[PDB]
Amino acid sequence: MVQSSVLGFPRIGGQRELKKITEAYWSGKATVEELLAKGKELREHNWKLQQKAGVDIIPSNDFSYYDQVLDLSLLFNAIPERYTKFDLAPIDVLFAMGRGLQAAVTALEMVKWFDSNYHYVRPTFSHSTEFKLNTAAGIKPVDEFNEAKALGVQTRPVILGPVSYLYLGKADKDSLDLEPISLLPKILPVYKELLQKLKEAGAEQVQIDEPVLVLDLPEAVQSKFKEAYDALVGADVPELILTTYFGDVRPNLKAIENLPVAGFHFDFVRVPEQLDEVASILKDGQTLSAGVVDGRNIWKTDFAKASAVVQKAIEKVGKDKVVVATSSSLLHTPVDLESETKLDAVIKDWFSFATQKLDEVVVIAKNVSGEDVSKQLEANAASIKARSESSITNDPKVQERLTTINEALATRKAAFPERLTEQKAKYNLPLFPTTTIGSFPQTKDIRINRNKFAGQITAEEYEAFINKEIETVVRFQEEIGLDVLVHGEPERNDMVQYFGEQLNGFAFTTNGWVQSYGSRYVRPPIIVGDVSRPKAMTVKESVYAQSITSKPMKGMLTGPVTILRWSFPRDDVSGKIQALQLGLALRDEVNDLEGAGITVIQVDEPAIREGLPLRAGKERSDYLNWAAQSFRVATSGVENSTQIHSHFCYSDLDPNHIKALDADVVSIEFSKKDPNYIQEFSEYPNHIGLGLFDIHSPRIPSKQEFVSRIEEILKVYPASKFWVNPDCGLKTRGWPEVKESLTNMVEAAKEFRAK
Ligand code: MET
Ligand SMILES: [Zn+2]
Repeated sequence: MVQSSVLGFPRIGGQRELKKITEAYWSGKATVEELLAKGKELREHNWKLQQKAGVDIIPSNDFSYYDQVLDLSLLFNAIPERYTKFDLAPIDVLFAMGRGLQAAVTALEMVKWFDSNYHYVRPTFSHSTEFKLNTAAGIKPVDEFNEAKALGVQTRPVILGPVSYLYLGKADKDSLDLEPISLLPKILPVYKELLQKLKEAGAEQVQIDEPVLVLDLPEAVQSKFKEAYDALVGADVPELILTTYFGDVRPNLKAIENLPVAGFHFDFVRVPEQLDEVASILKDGQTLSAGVVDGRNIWKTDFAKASAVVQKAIEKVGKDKVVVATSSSLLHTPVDLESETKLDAVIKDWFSFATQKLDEVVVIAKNVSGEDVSKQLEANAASIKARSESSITNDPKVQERLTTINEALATRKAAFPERLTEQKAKYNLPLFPTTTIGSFPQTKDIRINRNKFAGQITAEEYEAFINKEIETVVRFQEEIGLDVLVHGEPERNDMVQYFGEQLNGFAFTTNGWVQSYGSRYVRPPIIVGDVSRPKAMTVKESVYAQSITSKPMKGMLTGPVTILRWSFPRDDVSGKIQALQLGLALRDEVNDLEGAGITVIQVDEPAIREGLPLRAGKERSDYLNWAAQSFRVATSGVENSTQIHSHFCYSDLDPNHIKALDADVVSIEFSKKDPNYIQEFSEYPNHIGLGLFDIHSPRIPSKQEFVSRIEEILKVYPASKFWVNPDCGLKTRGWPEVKESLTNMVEAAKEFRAK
């Protein structure tokens, strides 16, 4: 009998109860006792759901009030001094590290979890760090194991392992020379103690996550697995199941071929082809947990194919040594498809969210065990086939159009220098031209009226209000003398869904929420089939903004890679194909914008780095090519005098890739730290605006501040190539904050314009 296994369950709650309670606590409306009661109710509900579905191996310690990695830092005392000097109880030290503490001290760094859409709080270490078990704070993994046990639910605790935990951390400000992994001998005793305590509580297995094995690791890091696991394994601890996800472990196979662990988990959804080689290092007795139900997307699993993978594993190691698992934690998928009331039922048939993936791992397990689940198999096969044959999935018009992609469709009519000559004649922009990135402070009035349009006012009262906001922002920008204006984006809720809703090939949920960080959740669009654009998406509001000013107005688009990476993608065609269809769809929008008089156009690609393949090699370089190419397919059709802008949230984004876009103008976050980067673009003729000030702050920089910053840039970068702008948009800043800061930026550029 083959077991089923789930690596973690999302904890936000089917109605977002976790968000409600944590925010009500942070605001001082709910007591800490209320908060902890609601956590217990969620964990119980989630454990019963998995038990009820028949899952054999059910996780604990996967729950968190903010972030699981941060919960480990509390547990092991990786807690910087600054957070400890306030009388704060453990849970509020937690929240302080997580989100900062204001009283009449900044949060720890937020980082993407691999190429997922989740962020974790970076483990931060100093020379002074003393690892030890922090027990007056309760021992969360023990407490939560014990809680499930009193429910009648035996669970498998999940903890991030010692190499991954250190390796993903970073040295604190006061210890810039410290190599986190050099702390391994100090943290291993604390892991051991924790594993002893879990065994004593009755845990017989622990899932110990070492996802850094899917990354490119130095040799001196790969050797630490033997060291760490030799020290942890023994008769006084539970059996350990070393768990990897999101990629390929084979280049690191030498590091784990001789570990004393009880078993391994691999992700055969992202990398099925690694099966033969990873199965070959299993020793006699070790188990193999085959990750075959996707923890990061929402498609109903193909039971035939998934069962074949499991069956290849069984054939290599034996049926008693194989487990059917989710590929990763279901943290990355929404809680429950049954909450969806709007979706067309034919589409819904193609989906499974977290709750449904529970039933899927059970059916697959039973199937390879030899139970008769014929009816589930046939129902599953019929769903798979309905999707594969649907007209939604396959649009011939879109397929034809893909056949037209080439270098020439992705190249501007003439090269930058000739384009510059025509753009200078057309706009006559001054030296140190000033502009912004797009969004302005979101007037409570407008966001009220948004909520009101959603019947209490009709479309035109909606138009008129959107339009007055635009006017306000435009007039504002004229007043302070900015050179290239924006419209403020008041009509836009979300930079991805705003486009997705206007594109063929997308579906949307009402409740398909996934945790992004702390209590902040996203509801991604779903790409269900071939993407195309039936009609103008942005033209109306850009035309209006350009009609009320003689300054040039930027149109504003979200790029193709970002739409792809912030949506749930199709799992039946590649990322590249999706991004190219989206590039072609945006190409039609660019055409319409340009035809209507909108001849300065910005494309925003904040998720470009997020999709970077986790290892170096062919896949990574292919990605960078197709990512730049889909941007070029969107933007390359325009006239030479049309000025194309590209905006990037990442600093220290790959200069080669920036160059590969051949945008007329590039804006980048740079208000943070090292000058060699600016030097990277000095022979590159196209223009660049190194973002001068942190948007995420609220503090007004002086004029002289702005000035000293340029002269650092100009000692590396030519003034003829240089734009002046903020780091990103100002959606989240305050109006008086914004008015003084922009006025200041402009007057600085004007003084440089004069001098
Ligand atoms: C996060 S990049 C998106 C930029 C967008 N145009 C803004 O200014 O809000
Ligand atoms: Zn940005």
